[PDB]
Amino acid sequence: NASIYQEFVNKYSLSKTLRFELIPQGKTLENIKARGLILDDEKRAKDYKKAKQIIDKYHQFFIEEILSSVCISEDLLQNYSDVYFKLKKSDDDNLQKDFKSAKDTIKKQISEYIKDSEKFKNLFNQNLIDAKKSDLILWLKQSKDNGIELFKANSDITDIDEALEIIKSFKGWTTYFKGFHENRKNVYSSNDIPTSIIYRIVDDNLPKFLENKAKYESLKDKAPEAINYEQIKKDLAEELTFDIDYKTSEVNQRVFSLDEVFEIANFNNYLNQSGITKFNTIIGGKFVNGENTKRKGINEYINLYSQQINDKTLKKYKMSVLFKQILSDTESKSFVIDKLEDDSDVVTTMQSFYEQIAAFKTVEEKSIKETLSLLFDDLKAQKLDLSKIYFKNDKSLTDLSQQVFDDYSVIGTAVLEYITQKTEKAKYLSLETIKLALEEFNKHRDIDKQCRFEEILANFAAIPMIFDEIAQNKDNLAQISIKYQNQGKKDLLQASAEDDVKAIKDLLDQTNNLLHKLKIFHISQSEDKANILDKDEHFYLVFEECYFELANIVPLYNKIRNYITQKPYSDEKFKLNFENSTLANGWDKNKEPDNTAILFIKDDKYYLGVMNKKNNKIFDDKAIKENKGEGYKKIVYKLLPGANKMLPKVFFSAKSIKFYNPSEDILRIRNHSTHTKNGSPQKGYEKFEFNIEDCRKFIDFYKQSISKHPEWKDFGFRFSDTQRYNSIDEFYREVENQGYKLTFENISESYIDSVVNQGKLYLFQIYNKDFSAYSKGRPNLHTLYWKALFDERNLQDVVYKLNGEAELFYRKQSIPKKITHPAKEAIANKNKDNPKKESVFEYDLIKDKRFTEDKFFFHCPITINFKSSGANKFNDEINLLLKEKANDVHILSIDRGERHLAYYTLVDGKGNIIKQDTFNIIGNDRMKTNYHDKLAAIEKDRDSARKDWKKINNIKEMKEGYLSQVVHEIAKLVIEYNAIVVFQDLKVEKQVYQKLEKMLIEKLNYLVFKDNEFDKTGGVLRAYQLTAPFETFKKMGKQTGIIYYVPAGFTSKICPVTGFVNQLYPKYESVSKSQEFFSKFDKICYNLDKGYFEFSFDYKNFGDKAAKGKWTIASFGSRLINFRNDTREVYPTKELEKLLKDYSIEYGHGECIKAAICGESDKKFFAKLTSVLNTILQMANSKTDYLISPVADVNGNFFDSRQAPKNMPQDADANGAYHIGLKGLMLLGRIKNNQEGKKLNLVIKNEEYFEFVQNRNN
DNA sequence: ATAGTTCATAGAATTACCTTTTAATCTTAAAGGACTG
DNA sequence: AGTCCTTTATCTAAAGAACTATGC
Ligand SMILES: [Mg+2]
Ligand SMILES: [Mg+2]
Ligand SMILES: [Mg+2]
Repeated sequence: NASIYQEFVNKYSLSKTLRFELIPQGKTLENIKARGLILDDEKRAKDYKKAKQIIDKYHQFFIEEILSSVCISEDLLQNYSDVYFKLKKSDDDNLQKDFKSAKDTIKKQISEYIKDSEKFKNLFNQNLIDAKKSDLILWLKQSKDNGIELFKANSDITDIDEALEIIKSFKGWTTYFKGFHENRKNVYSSNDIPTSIIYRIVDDNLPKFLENKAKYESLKDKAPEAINYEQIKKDLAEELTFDIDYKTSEVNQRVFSLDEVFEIANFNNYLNQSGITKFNTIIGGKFVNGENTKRKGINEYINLYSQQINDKTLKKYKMSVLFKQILSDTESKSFVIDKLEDDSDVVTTMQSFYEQIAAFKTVEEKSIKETLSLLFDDLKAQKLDLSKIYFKNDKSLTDLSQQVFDDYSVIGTAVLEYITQKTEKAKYLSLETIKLALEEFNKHRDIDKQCRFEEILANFAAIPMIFDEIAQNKDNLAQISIKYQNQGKKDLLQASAEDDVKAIKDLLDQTNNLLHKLKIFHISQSEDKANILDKDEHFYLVFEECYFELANIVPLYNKIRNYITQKPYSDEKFKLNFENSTLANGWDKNKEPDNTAILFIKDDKYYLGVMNKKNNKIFDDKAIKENKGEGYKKIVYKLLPGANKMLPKVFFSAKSIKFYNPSEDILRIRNHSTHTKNGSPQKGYEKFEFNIEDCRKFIDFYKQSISKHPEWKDFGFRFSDTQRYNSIDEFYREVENQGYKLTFENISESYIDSVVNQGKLYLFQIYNKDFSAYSKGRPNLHTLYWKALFDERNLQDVVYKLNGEAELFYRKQSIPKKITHPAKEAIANKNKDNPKKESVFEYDLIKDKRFTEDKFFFHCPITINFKSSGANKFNDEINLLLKEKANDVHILSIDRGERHLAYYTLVDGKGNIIKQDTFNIIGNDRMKTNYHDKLAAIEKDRDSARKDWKKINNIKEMKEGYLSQVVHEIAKLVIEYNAIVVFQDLKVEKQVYQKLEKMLIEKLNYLVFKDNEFDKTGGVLRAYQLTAPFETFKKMGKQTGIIYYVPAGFTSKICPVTGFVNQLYPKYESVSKSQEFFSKFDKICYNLDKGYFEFSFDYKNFGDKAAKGKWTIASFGSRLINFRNDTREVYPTKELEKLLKDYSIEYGHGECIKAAICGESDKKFFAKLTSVLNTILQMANSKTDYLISPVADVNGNFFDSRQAPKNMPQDADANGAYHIGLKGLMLLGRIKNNQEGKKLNLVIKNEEYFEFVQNRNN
């Protein structure tokens, strides 16, 4: 009963962070509030955000200027380009080395250029914000003297002066920014990483540019007239203006030709965000206020011309936009709507609009309602001149048809063949041509099904009622406006306002719809002075006045939509520093005065004390010595981190180098770094080849120095024989493994009490619900990990290790405290499976109680498997174990279907189903829960409410919850049955399946069973590790640890015993084709003994080349068919008896029917016979559900899911999972025969799958 | 009867709101820089 | 010497109802 995974324990390390609540103890909270630390930290969090925004501005300016200045050699770009296109069609090593060379040369030029700048030197050091005496202060000051306002765009920072005060507010807090500076270093890093502007230029934007150039030349080749050069030279002249032509070095500013912008040297104009925006606008165009139609870009011209000549080939030439430059926060060249700030904007602007509509009067001094009703009544009457009023020939006309005639092309076809009874598309079509066209249309076609002009006119005559429909909603809207007219509330986007919001939208929607109905008449002012059409001038006068008034909808609709759908602003939590910028940076004893955070253990409870900055020596040696007592157990923490950095730093430092006294030999080894393979040499020195003797000499010097070190001796290092080391990193591993020690000092309760009472110490209990006195149940895994940190059994040989850089947070009360359930009153139980109908409690229950009050929080990082390195070649070790233990492994295959979120079959090595069940139901013996219904309801809620401007909440969390249950079920199955897990290779449902794969991988990184013993496999100290860390969905491939991924092909409709799958798919087309189809069968004969017909064939002989194999299918069994009279039960053998008797084909003696079948010439015969064959071939029969097989097995048995053995699929879903598991079986066999040193092949092909699945029982 | 299609479909842009995955840095004690005593 | 605040050291690795069509 021992798991085959028993040895897969303590395999590799990983980092985790545990989260707890901090409960202030004693007079701590009152002292905190007495010094105002919390509010100060809120202020500091906002000020910190602002400071990062200012520094970010400085970064942006620097990037812009330095990239403007950069000029890449045209020869470099040309070289890169030639190698880059040669790489297409050829993988030569010479080509990849040359490409690496060119790319790296360009990268080096840029990198060196920005590194040499004056402003880069001071970018990440303290001189930026707190000059010892700042470049930031200087730049801000110049920007003020130059009268240029940087912070105009954002609300939080008013002006430059405020930025000065904010920067100076961090006078002594530069270290507080170190992490941030790291992030900013990633912006300029010369390493190969996506966060670098060098990477963004060379890896991202250069290939995209060269691709756009290729597509452009090719576009001029295939479609020269596709793009209108004069037009883009006019519209985009602004974005086509460049200072320098890098091809000619000419420095004069002018608009460039598209030929010039795609000059390779002119790529030097697209480096920074300004050039990127220009280029991307040349591609995408822009909107301009005061222009009716948008200014077209290249891609628009390509699309339009491709649709003009009806050639989708041009699609391949659509150009890609350049990615943004990093950090750049820049304005768009296209028009940007203004924003409504709060609810008062919404209600007041809406009211203003609808009242402006109500009060407006035309030239004729009639209301818009009366005016439109008059115009459309006169139009219904035929009083107006139909030749002088026109519909826009665009989509609006189509929508008119579909609105009245239910078919969109009716009008367009009608005029189209009206002309027939080289015609280019007109912009407008007069109502005359319409009327005549659809009249002739009704004359040329069946009368009863026809479409009349009076229906159009009746639609336009019915339009005016929409105003009446709008009035009532307008007044109740007035009520809502009374509700929301408050100036700064901004709570209209709270979910609680849903109803209201919907109402608002409804109103707008109505009006919006109205506008579009009238849009068909409106004549946009797009300027073409060629032809002005003669029109009824009065009709269009009053109309265009009304429509111009109603067109104010679209800005209003956009502004309201953009405000309402915003994500609500919730304060969330902020970092508590307790006046210390290095608060939780490290737990080491020697760093206590600096980091001021200390851990205690009292009784079975844990505590975090934070020393007040003023008195940080509260716990120094003297104080622990004279306060030694039985109150609290203080943790003393010793760590030697980054040995590869720490040892040279300490031993070769200017301070102590004389003390450690390294020989000139060791100095040499260090200078040329001969002790390392790829280590960094000392600056100014040349890296020299690795020498094992130098390595071991350096290791000996390290041992001597450690034993000479005043402090580090205390670690009690036990080092391997230095001759055993083949590389310095094995020594460093032993150093870091043993350089971590946790011991405790006992401190009197009276001293702790006095030092908290004095406000010198801030004491918190580290708490989660498992530390309550009432908690009798299994604790959270994170509670077990936390406790394991300080456990003796862990301290003797450390697996759980405490990390520095913890953080503390404060979360304000988010929700008003509401007592949902008063005490002593019975509460209805939600689970219908619950034996207990209701429950009563002695105490109150408050919904979301934790959010009803302010709270303190502790995020503590830890390292698991501290003494193991990271995962390396994990799949190979898994596969070794599985090959060794192949006899015992089960296959747990998981499929997804319409009926189940996840369905699984457990199978053995022989193909027998041990277990088959659904993951829909999760529960104990007492209760159970079905998540399928709940998930369905979620998916409905999304799509429905999405059109209500209603907030969707926590659907992904609701899915991941369920999944978090099923990963536990799977883990249990896997350990219990020595199983590997097999998934199908891989819209929303699919995403749930993928999320299950990812969360299962992560679960199996570190697998602890709560009931297992602390020191035994599966327990806290010995956790199964059955997968490596998740990387990315693409990188899952075919195997992640004990999880494998197989193609899903042909797992649905296939016989479990014979592996038969229907590839015939016969359809009736003609008598000739039917005779040809039935002639190709080998033998169609009747079995007297068995009592059914038999069709024997070879898939080779039929149309599709892919199919193969000999088969004999039988008419045996029942079948189910659905039809519009419900479903009925058909017996194809009897049906065939009827058909053959009707045509006097004699099957009674068991003769062969093929020739007879092919001899008939009647359509009904072959139609019905092909139908019978089709129903026979139908394995999946669903009542309006079971699986059946037309192929007999060795025993002459036909598989029937309705009555089937335990080890066979009992339904179709289980059949799909079962075949997933059969592909898993193939994988197991390959794993079993895999040889050492040879790569394992996990790709399954349909041929291999069909051969295996057909021959396993045959 | 009955036997099949549609409730319009789709492309190229721009703006806005919302959402997601993915990829980087760190999860440190102690030397150094200044200054004070 | 004592302190506070900042900078430093640098390995390993590889659907369902309605409409359309007569094919029943
Ligand atoms: Mg430049
Ligand atoms: Mg529990
Ligand atoms: Mg809940």
